[PDB]
Amino acid sequence: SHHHHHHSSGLVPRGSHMDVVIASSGGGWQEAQDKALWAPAAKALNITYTQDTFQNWAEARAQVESGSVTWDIIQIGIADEPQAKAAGVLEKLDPDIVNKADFPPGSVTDSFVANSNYSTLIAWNKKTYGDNGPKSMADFFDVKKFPGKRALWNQPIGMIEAAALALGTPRDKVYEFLSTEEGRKAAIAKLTELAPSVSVWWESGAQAAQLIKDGEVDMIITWGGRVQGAINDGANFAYTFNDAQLGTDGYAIVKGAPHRDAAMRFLKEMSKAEYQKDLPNSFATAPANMKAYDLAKYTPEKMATMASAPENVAVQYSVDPNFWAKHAKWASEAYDNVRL
Repeated sequence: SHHHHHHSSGLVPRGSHMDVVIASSGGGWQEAQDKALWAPAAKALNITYTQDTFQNWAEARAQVESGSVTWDIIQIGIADEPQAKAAGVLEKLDPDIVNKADFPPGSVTDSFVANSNYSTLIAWNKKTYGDNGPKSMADFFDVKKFPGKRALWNQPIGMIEAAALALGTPRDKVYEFLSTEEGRKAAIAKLTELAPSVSVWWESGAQAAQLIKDGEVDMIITWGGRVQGAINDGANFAYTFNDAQLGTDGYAIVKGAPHRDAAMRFLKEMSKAEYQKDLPNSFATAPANMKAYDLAKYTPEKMATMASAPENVAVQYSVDPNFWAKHAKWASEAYDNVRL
């Protein structure tokens, strides 16, 4: 070349050239994955690993584009999977890595294995409705049957789909309905028709949870763990997984990973039921491997709270990250107009 590829850090590298590099968001989530999945799976395989942190998948794209791939396994969201797969950032995983049958629909791809699941669900104020709150997207969108203050996300994901389900669309045909210009317009028109009754467009889960606590909303579509966290904090709220959107977090191996073969062994191992079952012990999440439930032995009351539980998976629809990859531009500006 015509420039330095490396610079003299008078430091002796701490790890080994056999250490698989695994990265996530840092903090408690990374400590939780490490204690539950990474450290036990590594001890089992008799391999070694090092931890790194990152805030966006685009950082891995930069490594691939530059030819400086230092990470092996990256912890991303299913939302980022179509974009990263199309950009040549992710390595295609081995066929037998996992059995899709052990995981909810759309949570496993040729370049992505899920580690956890969450839900965007309907919650309501018991002070307003008691036990008789909205128990579907149709009920949530009915200002005649259920009058009151609605709170929606300021982002369109899960919201346009809620409008489509409200229009009578079956859970399994949500993205078939939204595949046409006619269906997309109908869904936005439904949001507009409800817009006057929407008192708040919440920005973050921390804000959403504080609103549930303070009794400022009559009903809301937010993340389950925020609603459940606030019921535990003392909020007089109730909720349902009926018509909720099942979301996914997981792992991918970076294209040109220095320890590609070892990272593959490590990913196959940490996805096992025996490691997955310990993930909710330290963090408010649901394991993606449902075989983990044979191992957890939770109470019926505990089970009803889990996003990935068979009883709750059956009443949900999985997010289509490919739909959102294709229509993210239209959706944003169409939804922005509804809020304003």
